Amino acid sequence: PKAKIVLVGSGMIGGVMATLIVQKNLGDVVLFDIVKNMPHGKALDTSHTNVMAYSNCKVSGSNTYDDLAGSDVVIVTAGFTNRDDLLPLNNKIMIEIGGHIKKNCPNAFIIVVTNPVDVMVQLLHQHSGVPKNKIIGLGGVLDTSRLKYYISQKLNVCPRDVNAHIVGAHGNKMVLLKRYITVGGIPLQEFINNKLISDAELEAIFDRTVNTALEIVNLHASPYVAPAAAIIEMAESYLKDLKKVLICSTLLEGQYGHSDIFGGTPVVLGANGVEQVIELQLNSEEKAKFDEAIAETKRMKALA
Amino acid sequence: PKAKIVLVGSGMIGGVMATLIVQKNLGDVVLFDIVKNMPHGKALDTSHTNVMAYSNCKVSGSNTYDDLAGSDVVIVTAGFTNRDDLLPLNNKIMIEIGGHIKKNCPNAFIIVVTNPVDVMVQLLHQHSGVPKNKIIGLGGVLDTSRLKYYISQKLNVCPRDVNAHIVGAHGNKMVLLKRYITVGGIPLQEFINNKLISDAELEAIFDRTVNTALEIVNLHASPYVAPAAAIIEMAESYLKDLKKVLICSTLLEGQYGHSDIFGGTPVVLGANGVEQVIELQLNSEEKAKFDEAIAETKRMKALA
Amino acid sequence: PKAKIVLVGSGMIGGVMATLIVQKNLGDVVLFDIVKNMPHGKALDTSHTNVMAYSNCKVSGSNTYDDLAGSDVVIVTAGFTNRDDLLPLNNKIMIEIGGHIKKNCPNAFIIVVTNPVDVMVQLLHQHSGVPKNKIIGLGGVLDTSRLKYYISQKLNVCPRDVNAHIVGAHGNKMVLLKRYITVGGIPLQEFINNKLISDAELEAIFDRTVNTALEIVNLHASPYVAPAAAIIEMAESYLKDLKKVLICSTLLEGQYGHSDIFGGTPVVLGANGVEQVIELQLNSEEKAKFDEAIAETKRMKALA
Amino acid sequence: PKAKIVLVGSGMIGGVMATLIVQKNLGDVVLFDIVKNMPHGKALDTSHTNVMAYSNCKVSGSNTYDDLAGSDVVIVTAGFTNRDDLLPLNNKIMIEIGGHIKKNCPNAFIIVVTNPVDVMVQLLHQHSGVPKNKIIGLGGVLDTSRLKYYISQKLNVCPRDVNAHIVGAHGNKMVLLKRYITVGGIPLQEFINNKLISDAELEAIFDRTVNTALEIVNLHASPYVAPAAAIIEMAESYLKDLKKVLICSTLLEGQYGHSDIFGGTPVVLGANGVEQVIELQLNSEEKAKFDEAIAETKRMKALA
Repeated sequence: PKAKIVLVGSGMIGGVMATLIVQKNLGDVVLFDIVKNMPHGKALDTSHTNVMAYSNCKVSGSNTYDDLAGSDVVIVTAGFTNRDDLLPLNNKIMIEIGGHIKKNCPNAFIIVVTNPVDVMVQLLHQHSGVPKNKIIGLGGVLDTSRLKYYISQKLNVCPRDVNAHIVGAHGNKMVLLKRYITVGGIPLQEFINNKLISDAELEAIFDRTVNTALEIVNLHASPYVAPAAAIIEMAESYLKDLKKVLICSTLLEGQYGHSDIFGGTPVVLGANGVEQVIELQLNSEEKAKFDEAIAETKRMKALA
Repeated sequence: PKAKIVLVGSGMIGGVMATLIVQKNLGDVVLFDIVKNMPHGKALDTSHTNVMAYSNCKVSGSNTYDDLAGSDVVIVTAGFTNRDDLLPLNNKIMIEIGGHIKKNCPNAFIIVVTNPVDVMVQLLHQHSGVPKNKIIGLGGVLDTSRLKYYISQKLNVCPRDVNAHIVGAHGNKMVLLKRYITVGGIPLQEFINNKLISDAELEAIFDRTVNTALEIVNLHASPYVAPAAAIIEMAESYLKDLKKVLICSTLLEGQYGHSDIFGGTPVVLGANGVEQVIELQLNSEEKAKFDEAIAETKRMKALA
Repeated sequence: PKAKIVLVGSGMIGGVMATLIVQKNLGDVVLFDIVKNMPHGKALDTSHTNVMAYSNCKVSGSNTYDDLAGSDVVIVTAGFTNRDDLLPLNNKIMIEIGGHIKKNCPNAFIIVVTNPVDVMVQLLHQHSGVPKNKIIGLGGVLDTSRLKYYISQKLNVCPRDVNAHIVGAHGNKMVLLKRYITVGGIPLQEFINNKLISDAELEAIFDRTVNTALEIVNLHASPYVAPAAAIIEMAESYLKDLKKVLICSTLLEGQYGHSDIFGGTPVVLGANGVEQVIELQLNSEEKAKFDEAIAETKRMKALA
Repeated sequence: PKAKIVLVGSGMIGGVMATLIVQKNLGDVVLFDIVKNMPHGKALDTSHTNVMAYSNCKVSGSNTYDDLAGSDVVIVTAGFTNRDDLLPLNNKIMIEIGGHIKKNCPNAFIIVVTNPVDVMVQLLHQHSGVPKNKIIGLGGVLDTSRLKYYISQKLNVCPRDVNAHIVGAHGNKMVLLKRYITVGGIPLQEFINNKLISDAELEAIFDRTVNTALEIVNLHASPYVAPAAAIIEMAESYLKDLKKVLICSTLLEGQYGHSDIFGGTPVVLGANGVEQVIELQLNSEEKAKFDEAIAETKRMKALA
């Protein structure tokens, strides 16, 4: 019957995801964490919103890895966050989690959030043994939400009506594709030609998109709501078989001249997991930038 | 408090609109019609769905034009449907309705559905005296829903993820812009280059889009659900101040080289009605087609 | 993946159900009917609302009974509508439909609408061979929606906040239980004691509830929106495993002193179909009325 | 146009409320707090979910009280949390906030969360000068959500289908009314008679309801999701004119033999704020308990 969604890590992102799953009645939720009892407390709190939301999703905490058994969807946020130093430690967490996925829920659809996400997703893919269409990493949905939002406020249009592509990787080497931005399905260049938005404003918006997490932390907060909603958009596309075109970290098998590595690109998410991998027909200049993102991913992969 | 939505015409489209307004809790509804008591029957039926939908919208019928008083939104579907012969008769209906709008609800936001919509909308604009940003006609949201749906089924992606533009007019001279079709924000030409869809399939989809109403009637049905949902998407964008980019019939003041006439183009719909009129930067070939659509509109305008 | 919902009968109720399923993204829909091509026309129209609704449900028509194969949910509205004369004819339709359910989708959850529903549901249960927890008839959700709505308008409270029970059967012998009416969970008698509503107003509301279909038809309309939304509330409770307490026609095995017959009572609808049959602890006066409803059901059963 | 919702206090409850308002597209949000820049960080994060949620709500932070100007709805969570010692300090915060409400948004609808809520709500009512129908305190929606949820899990029914009343005050002296609990509109005593639930289980559920916040904190968490969703259910009932029957802290003018004090009771919330105050017809035993709750409120009022 209902989907079982196990959230491996019950921190701030985990809490908002659980909240949103009950709001949308997506399925039973398990808030798993290594910290004793905390996930039970959050689960209990969150379970009462079933009344207000008119839903019927069980929300429970867990301090045991075998509660992954029966998982339809597994969302990994667990991990430590000399950033390079944390690579091996987080690799160890992916290993342990991957062994339990292979044993307890080999058919689950896996979403990795732990940073560097393009690295951690491939590690978990390797340690869990799941098919390449059943594991993705969060990146482009979150990154493009900022880009799309900022442009929509300049243009005074509904945020969803702006569409944009950010590829290669999550993080500071993300590749923003100015050429692939649209507003109500209309190329953004038309709005630049009409002076509704300038290139210089768009340049500032790009830098702000790239540095948004830093901007939030400099304001004495931490990004967890947008990330959680972006993760749930991806999870919901799988569970409801929406087949939405969402930019995620996925195994590259030749696209962009790249193989044996995970990178961000538009994919189609449906009941079969990653049903399609869409390769944008980038020019040599966008390609060069894509290469830089992949190289940084490889560099960090080599230290894990 | 709640918005008051008066539906002038309580036929099949009127019935589905009332259904959808209660489903979405948009506002109180008045089902108005010249036919005695029928709108009361439909309203009564529809009023009970408040229980199932968890909403609180009053739904009442009306056989009196002064029930337009206080209208926030007015949706006109009333009219007869030698098609040219009906022009003057439907003009007479717009006149009568327009006099009551001027008198009873001059500040209402008006959506005209009655065909030929690009003609009837301008007539009602003239007889009602409302500002040009407060009256639009249904066209492109409905026409592009077919185009977007058909392409999404070939491509196996979520229907909303395909975006397309159909301009000029509603009806057989609608202008389909192949160049402005995107899939997940990605130009459709990329999918044609990749052989995921061919030009010949797209040619068949275009003809099917243009002839969809005829196709439904040849199948012994009549199009009323899609039209109703498209009308409600437009009405909801106004009421909730969504500022969605929606293609509607609106007064052209120079765009595309055209003035003093209504034609379909992407507009932004928010709390100020038509907040923006977006002029696509068409080439001479798309422009020529746009001209043909406007000329047919003018031809029928001259017979009303 | 997605649920497959087959609507056996593609008339007015069928059309609104298909509309609501796409609105709520419930599953793929098959509009089946004996009439050539009409279900194809309605399906086509309805399929375009996927764009406006942000959903991804396939909507197709069918003139073939084997399209029931794979059905998760089957909703029967097909039938002719000297009312006693139609009993055998509608029994013949249930027979034919029941043989195809047994052959094509024996594990489907079945909702019968065809009138007299308490009769037709048992007939289809017998001819289809499905388990008693997998077949129900529409009655109390629809009947109580009117009662709950009318009281909420007198009391000026949200319609869903009024709860009421109507049992025994659908139709003119429905049993309205004044004692089981609540407002925000508070006994209705308190509001009568406070003079917020009188017994005489409630008496008029009861008669109006019983005669609502007649009232709609006397107003030159026909009840199909409320029935459709009530059917979808029931279907959605099954599909999403909501476990909502909904009053439906179900097999009585001793409740109310009655066996081997279908009658309306509160049931719990979840992933296991009818998970619970709730027997209200009626007094002898409510019981007598319940008996009269069952006797009329038996009388019509004997003529089929 | 859109409602302006000012959240005075941008902590954990404030963050979830902002999240839920964008999810439901309720209106523009201001996250106000005395802490420098933090509300800006949370607002920024939360603003990006407009893309994922298909909504268009502005979300901004504020460190200035005059941003209350134009507020339609104001939700107060600000305050320190020898508990008696904090009374005067929180009274000082209500004073300051109340002066700004009177000056900047005298027509706003106010929801107070700060504890002891039944005390703080009356203080803010007095310092802000707003009409008694325009200020309420959070209590019963939150408290009954636990009670309703726990019973629904024992009974295996949808959480919303259980309705219950907790009155008098929020906090340890809350009055749980066993007599006013229903399941699908059916008295809970019927389920006790049928042995579906026992009195002893219900006794444990009552104690758990009363001690839920303590239970969450003993589990190393803190209650903020349920409280936030309960606050939003109340705010949404006002904004959308739902007229839902919700138990809130409101000015008592004679009900239950009590005056000049705020206490929890079912109220109707619509566009006119508190449209109705429903007085339950309690017996002398429930009344005695209600008195104890009011006395504790008065005791703490006298120390502020």
